[PDB]
Amino acid sequence: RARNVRSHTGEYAPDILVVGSCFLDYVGYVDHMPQVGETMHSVSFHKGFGGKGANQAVAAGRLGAKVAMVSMVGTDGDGSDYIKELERNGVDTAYMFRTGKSSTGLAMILVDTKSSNNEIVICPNATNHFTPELLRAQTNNYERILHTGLKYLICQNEIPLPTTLDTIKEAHSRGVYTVFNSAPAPKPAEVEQIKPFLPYVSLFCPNEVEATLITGVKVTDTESAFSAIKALQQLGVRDVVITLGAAGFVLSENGAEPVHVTGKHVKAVDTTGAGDCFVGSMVYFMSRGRNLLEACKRANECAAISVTRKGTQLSYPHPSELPAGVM
Amino acid sequence: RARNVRSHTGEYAPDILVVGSCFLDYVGYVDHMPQVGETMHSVSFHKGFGGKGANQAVAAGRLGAKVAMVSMVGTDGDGSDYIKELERNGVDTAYMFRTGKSSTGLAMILVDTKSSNNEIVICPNATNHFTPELLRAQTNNYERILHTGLKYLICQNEIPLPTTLDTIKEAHSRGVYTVFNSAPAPKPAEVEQIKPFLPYVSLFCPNEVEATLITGVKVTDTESAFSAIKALQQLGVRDVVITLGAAGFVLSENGAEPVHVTGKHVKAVDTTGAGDCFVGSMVYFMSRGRNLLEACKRANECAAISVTRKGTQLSYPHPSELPAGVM
Ligand SMILES: Nc1ncnc2c1ncn2[C@@H]1O[C@H](COP(=O)(O)OP(=O)(O)CP(=O)(O)O)[C@@H](O)[C@H]1O
Ligand SMILES: Nc1ncnc2c1ncn2[C@@H]1O[C@H](COP(=O)(O)OP(=O)(O)CP(=O)(O)O)[C@@H](O)[C@H]1O
Ligand SMILES: [Cl-]
Ligand SMILES: [Cl-]
Ligand SMILES: [Cl-]
Ligand SMILES: [Cl-]
Ligand SMILES: [Cl-]
Ligand SMILES: [Cl-]
Ligand SMILES: [Cl-]
Ligand code: NA
Ligand code: NA
Ligand code: NA
Ligand code: NA
Ligand code: NA
Ligand code: NA
Repeated sequence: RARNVRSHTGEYAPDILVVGSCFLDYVGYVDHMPQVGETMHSVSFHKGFGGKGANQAVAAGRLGAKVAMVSMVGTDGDGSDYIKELERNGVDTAYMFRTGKSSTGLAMILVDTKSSNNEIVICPNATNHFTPELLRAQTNNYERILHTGLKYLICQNEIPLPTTLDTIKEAHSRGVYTVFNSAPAPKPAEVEQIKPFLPYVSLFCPNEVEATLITGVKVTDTESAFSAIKALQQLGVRDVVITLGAAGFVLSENGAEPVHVTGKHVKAVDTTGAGDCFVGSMVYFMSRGRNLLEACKRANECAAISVTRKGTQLSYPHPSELPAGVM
Repeated sequence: RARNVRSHTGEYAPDILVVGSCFLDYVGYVDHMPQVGETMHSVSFHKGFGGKGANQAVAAGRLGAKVAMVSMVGTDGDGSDYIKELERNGVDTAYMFRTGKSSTGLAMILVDTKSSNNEIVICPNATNHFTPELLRAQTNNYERILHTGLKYLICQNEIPLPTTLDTIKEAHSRGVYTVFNSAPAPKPAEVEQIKPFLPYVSLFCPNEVEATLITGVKVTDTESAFSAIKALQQLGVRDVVITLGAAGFVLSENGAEPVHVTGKHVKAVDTTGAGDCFVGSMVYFMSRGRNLLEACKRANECAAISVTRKGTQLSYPHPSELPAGVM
């Protein structure tokens, strides 16, 4: 067994539960993108640990969060590598499910360094089998993973949507603070199904695009983002945060006047996974007892630091690396 | 340890040694090839076990060969998966090397079923570090892997060329029968380095293109294949076999009059890895004491069965599938 084991006495039960995606990133660096029919060699290759779910759990885990990952991987070596990597990043793996019928989810990523361009084929694989019915069957209808002591749920939109919406509803009904990062951007049919579950979303935390698609409010800047915030309170979301890249974020705690905090000024070398860093860091700081604005201010600093280095999860800070006054 | 362990006496020492490549094949099925900058999902995914070295060892292992794979893979789960798969296909893994500094070799393969076009990026990864110096350091200057019992070495051209050439020379100097399948096709500077090593090759087994590049004879058919055989005997190769796809193969055993045997008449579904199947089968049948012609007739039948099914190693025959008199 690679995975963690629960106690009979609930003594390692987490503060934060992440129900979402784990994907291996197969990154081939190419002199050119291949044309139809082409066989070519990479110049280099890098194996990474991705999926927005795992990225968020690892951002929190790296700052010391009592965080557990709930997901589906293979019985393959990739799954075993992911389970150990989560543990080395401070994430509990007791509720990582494994199937012998599917490979671990992965992204096949080609990077042209010269052109900086990317081609990506997502192969969710085992992730496609991470259904509400399997989740229920393995957790006694959510009782094994939604203990009384559970403070936060984080979901994204990189597993089957019904698993995301049913988990958010069940966690909200038990008084868990539910965080939903609607990434990648929901398609029109996904928006129709999300909208009725927004009353169960304690914190909705999209980027500009994702806010635009859910609200119909075109978000390009602060003023429009404040409109999108009001629209999401109307759809029944208690707390709203919208990230704005280098422009930082806007938020509203329980319908109080919006706030803009701008981005940190930093030399951005590689922004990959910055948003996942922001979300996981934000929830970590709220679990330590920070209010939403104090949490998001520090999450903004953590994400700024991540964009100064390559590596997605490898660019997420540990507490010893942070400048004084972040932790 | 997933890998086999050699015994103090060497009671499980192999008849056939394969020194070559192990690549995982990561196959993403797509509705269209990705354009520069595109992120898409696959319609389907398949993980296969490839690399010409491993393909040739597994063709032999599936028929019951006492074969051992010498290669480099990662300490990653993909390396552990390959080592187990080799064992399940009757290949000894005691001299599989593992590096913590590189991933397991792999091919990232995109297949558009509709257009039936491919895009392939080959990531040799750990294979690029499988050097003569590393091999000598790990095997006491080849003593550990070239024991007196050893009858056959098979090499290809899918690992650093100096590793392939030095292994052939050392094996042939010990009275091992050396088999060299110069695939993939040698580049002009690789042809120049190979030619002085041909006197140390017992059996050169190219396809038409490879025979063309090595000899300067334009090989397109039986007649020109026969010319290429003479040119190879002049460069000091003892036994030559040239495979001709659907037109079967030509050979000469040690300067004797060359022989043409045509292709089996079969419904070709997927020819992928047929050549590897032919080469591995051929050497198994010679280890059973068939002469070159008898071994190649049986290999031709094995490769013909393989072209009737998809899946590369999954299409290689077991002994129950072979007509009477082949085994
Ligand atoms: N150039 C930059 N400078 C400072 N902070 C940045 C930044 N880019 C991103 N951030 C920080 O990261 C947070 C999320 O930004 P964004 O949503 O662009 O991430 P992302 O993960 O979508 C980038 P990518 O599209 O490459 O994956 C921002 O709210 C901000 O805190
Ligand atoms: N269409 C066909 N019909 C019958 N036998 C065939 C065949 N194609 C290949 N073979 C068998 O396989 C041997 C090697 O064929 P070839 O060298 O084309 O395989 P290959 O692995 O290079 C095909 P691919 O280019 O798809 O990887 C032949 O000598 C023959 O025994
Ligand atoms: Cl496990
Ligand atoms: Cl990583
Ligand atoms: Cl799969
Ligand atoms: Cl790190
Ligand atoms: Cl091992
Ligand atoms: Cl396979
Ligand atoms: Cl590598
Ligand atoms: Na920790
Ligand atoms: Na932790
Ligand atoms: Na980064
Ligand atoms: Na066997
Ligand atoms: Na065997
Ligand atoms: Na086949």
